[PDB]
Amino acid sequence: GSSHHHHHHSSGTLTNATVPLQLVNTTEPVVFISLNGGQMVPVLLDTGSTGLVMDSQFLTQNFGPVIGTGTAGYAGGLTYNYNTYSTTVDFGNGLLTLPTSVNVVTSSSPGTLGNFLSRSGAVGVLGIGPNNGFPGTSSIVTAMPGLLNNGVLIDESAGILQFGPNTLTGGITISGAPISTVAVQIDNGPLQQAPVMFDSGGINGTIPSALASLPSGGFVPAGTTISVYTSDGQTLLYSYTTTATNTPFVTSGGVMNTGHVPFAQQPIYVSYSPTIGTTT
Ligand SMILES: [Zn+2]
Repeated sequence: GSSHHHHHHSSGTLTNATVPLQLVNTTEPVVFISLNGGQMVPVLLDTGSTGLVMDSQFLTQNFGPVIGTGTAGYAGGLTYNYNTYSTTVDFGNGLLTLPTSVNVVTSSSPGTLGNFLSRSGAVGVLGIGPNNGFPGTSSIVTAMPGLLNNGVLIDESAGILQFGPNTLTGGITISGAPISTVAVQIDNGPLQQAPVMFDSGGINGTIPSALASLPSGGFVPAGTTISVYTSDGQTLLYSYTTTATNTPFVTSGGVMNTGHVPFAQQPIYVSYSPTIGTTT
């Protein structure tokens, strides 16, 4: 499923409601939440995963009894054990969820989840990816009241997250899963059908060797134009030109990861309607 292909490559009666979204170190979208009425804490907005996972420091917090236990991986870089709890999540202005499943890391390697998230300074991952047909695992947004649960508009350059039905027309909409089939074009080459993950935590992104016609293990050369269209090739989702400090890493296999680029460019709506698609 999506989580198997999710990698963060390091280069180094309300219908709607908005909250601040802080961009940290250009690429990291951070929002603040309170768990069970606790202190506001930063979490990383990650469209590439589904699930709220908190650093082990949260074991000191009162989330009630452990309701479940497990082991998982995050973003291809951290292996961890976790406890599951049922607790409320508040985004402020009493925008409060029903109690819902929240995981807390009990041990991890290499290092802690907070250390792994050091680029953002976040202490948890707010995985808001849609996850159709996997009823066990859902974005915490689905536990918001009334129409607030329909989806979230992420607008990094405006500094905002808006819960509820989309209030903008066209734009990019993520639905079904964080991976969808689109068409990808490098420079003025052919449009190629490809699975792509729109991953707001993916930094400067990755592109597979076969798709890019480049050897794996280094970055795409600066001055390379990348354009991503709907699968039919008729509508441009986004385009940019790589730079020496903003360029995807070339992987052997796997799927292309957009990283922050499309989010920095455009408001992107994540829909939780039953339905992986991306439309423009
Ligand atoms: Zn991610």
